[PDB]
Amino acid sequence: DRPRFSFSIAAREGKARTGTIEMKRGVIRTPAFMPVGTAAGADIILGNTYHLMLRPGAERIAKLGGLHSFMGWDRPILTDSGGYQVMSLSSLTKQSEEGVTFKSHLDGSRHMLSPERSIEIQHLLGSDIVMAFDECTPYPATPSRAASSMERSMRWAKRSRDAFDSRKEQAENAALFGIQQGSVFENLRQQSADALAEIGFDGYAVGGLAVGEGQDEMFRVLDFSVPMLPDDKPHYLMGVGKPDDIVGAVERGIDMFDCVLPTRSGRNGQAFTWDGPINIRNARFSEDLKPLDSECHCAVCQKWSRAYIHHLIRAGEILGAMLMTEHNIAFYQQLMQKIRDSISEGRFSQFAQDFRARYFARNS
Amino acid sequence: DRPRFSFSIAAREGKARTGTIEMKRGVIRTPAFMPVGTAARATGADIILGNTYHLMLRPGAERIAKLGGLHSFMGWDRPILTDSGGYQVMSLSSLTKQSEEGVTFKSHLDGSRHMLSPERSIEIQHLLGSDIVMAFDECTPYPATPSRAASSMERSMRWAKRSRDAFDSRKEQAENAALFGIQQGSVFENLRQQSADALAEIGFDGYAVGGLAVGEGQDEMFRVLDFSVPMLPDDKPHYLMGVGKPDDIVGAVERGIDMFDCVLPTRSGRNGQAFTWDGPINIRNARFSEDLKPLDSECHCAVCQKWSRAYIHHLIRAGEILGAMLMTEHNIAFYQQLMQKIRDSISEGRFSQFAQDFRARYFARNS
Ligand SMILES: CNc1nc2c(CC[C@H]3O[C@H](OC)[C@H](OC)[C@@H](OC)[C@@H]3OC)c3nc(N)[nH]c(=O)c3cc2[nH]1
Ligand SMILES: CNc1nc2c(CC[C@H]3O[C@H](OC)[C@H](OC)[C@@H](OC)[C@@H]3OC)c3nc(N)[nH]c(=O)c3cc2[nH]1
Ligand SMILES: [Zn+2]
Ligand SMILES: [Zn+2]
Repeated sequence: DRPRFSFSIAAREGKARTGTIEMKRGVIRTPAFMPVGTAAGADIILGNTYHLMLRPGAERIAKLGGLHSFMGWDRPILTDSGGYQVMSLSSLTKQSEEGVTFKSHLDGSRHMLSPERSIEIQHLLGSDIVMAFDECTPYPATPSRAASSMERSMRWAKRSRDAFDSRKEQAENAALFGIQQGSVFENLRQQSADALAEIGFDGYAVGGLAVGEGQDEMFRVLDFSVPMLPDDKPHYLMGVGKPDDIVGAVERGIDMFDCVLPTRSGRNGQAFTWDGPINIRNARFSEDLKPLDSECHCAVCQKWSRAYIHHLIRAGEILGAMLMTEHNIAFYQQLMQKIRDSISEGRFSQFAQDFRARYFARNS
Repeated sequence: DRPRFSFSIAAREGKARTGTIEMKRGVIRTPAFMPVGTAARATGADIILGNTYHLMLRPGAERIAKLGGLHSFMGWDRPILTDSGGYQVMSLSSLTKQSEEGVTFKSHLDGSRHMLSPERSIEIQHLLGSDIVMAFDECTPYPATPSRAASSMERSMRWAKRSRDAFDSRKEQAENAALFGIQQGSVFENLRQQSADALAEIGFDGYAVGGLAVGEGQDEMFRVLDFSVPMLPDDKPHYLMGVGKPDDIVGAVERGIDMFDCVLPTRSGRNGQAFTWDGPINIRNARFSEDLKPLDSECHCAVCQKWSRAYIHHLIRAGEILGAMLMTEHNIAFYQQLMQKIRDSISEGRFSQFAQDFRARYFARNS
């Protein structure tokens, strides 16, 4: 009944788009924020493949029914390829054209990542959207280093395509995304996009960003990089990001987002609100009887005041960071919905202006 | 078959004791460290703990009861101890209305309101299916004037009697669980003696030393334990709430403590601190980026058989939450290994030597 992977765009404004990705396990409304999944509202959740590879192991995840039964989640699941850990854990890796081997453990165990093995692991995880095994080029990088890195990733992208297509069950029920690299350099971005389009992918991710370059540099790279990708295919900005990062990226053609800030902020005493992020540990909140956000519809905001959460956190009650995290996750979905609504109305440019004016005034 | 609650002392050295607490759900080897339980062997604990105040608010004591109590909630058939809320009475006092009846918390944005009292606290701990129940007390804030410490301790002692009666009013709880009284009095010796006498007049299966590990410092805490622990019944377990660092545990055992709890193993593991026999290490230090050794060369835990300092250092630097999970899993296991070496050394008559050796190696910091 449902298609394997059908991306439809229902409304546009400037470079921004809103629409749906239809898959066998459900519909993904775009622009989308995709939260990190955990072991047992968003349309799709994510699995940290490298993490699951080590704990409890991809084969064990497979034997217990894949990530859908592992996370109690019957809707789509996207998995990364490991290309980010290829960089972020590079000091523990031996890297070559064949792939990436990690340092042997104290028990003899050894893990390796390659275009073939990464697609095999993501298949074992039962993921619905598979990412090519790439390398997230570190920042900053010389044009020479960015070029060799991107070019290797593109050869890895072709191997990921073949490895995905070599498995009948995976090729007929999942989808494959290519990942554009090239650091901040326009000619290399164009090379990667062309190389990805020559191979063919269901969706196209903009990789190698949100690695310390700053929002101004990131927006500048998206300005020329997103229009290099196929316009009739989803655009996924990996690792992004702050709410204002999300809004500006949507302005530049991104349909899919992921990042760990909702949980990382909630564990560090930071809550996202329509008036900007607040540091709940600040003394101004010690007697603030308002919820974290006066408009938020999440469960936390219907029950918990800033004062209560501020004292929970000051008192060492871990429940306080859990409520902050639960609010931040829900706030992110509320942001994406308002984005989708405003594009559908033809008022996205006005929403982005109003969002920024209120988010940066910080009248919390 | 098994008794409700039987504490046996198998060996002693100075004020230190090792032995067993026997309960219907299993044996607790003492001195014991009791880790925080969550929702579902040399590193294994005999009893785990429930944050009653947390569970009261999420998901609720009644809901925990309907799903089979904390034993099925945490997938744990061995004993479970629950706190009473007396610490949150202090730590969240700015959100409370306190009176002789009990402690009422600030109403929520949904109309909901939570209150704690000696009667309701024992009722909640019963609903949680707890095996060891703590009296509803008040952990007196530090510092405190002698006047404030006195009114606080005396209120807690009246609450302790109400906790006893409320515990005894429920036949199933009274026949299958155990009740601990909590000594207060801040750092003041005369008040500690009043609290002990008052608790022993009432009668409890075990006696906790409350109101410590609240910022007084190890030197002050040891000074209070010097006179406070011998005020308690010698043939009953002694539980030091909130303690603590490994060197706090060793010194407390030297002064007669049989039971410990604290969140430092998880709090340290989430902040990049691992406990080792050479003292704590900050895994984030660059010295560990290529350190091929495990966190600790002697540790028998699962992490130390597989994971090097170098790998965990880079996991944490790379933002991989798995790094903090391994640090945490090692810290929890090291804690049980410390308690075992403590129990072994008392049984051998060598605890005083172990304590000297432990401190010499732990503080030299030759990691
Ligand atoms: C922060 N800036 C950021 N993160 C990039 C991730 C990783 C995304 C990944 O980020 C965490 O893993 C580490 C998340 O795990 C907690 C994953 O969610 C499960 C998430 O995978 C979708 C990239 N992944 C690949 N394969 N390639 C990239 O170029 C790339 C760029 C990123 N920038
Ligand atoms: C840090 N110094 C510390 N913690 C004291 C706790 C609470 C222990 C409690 O500490 C966390 O709750 C807050 C733990 O939850 C995460 C509880 O374990 C589940 C644990 O309950 C046994 C005390 N509790 C009572 N009832 N009375 C006390 O006098 C007392 C003294 C403490 N000192
Ligand atoms: Zn909220
Ligand atoms: Zn270990």
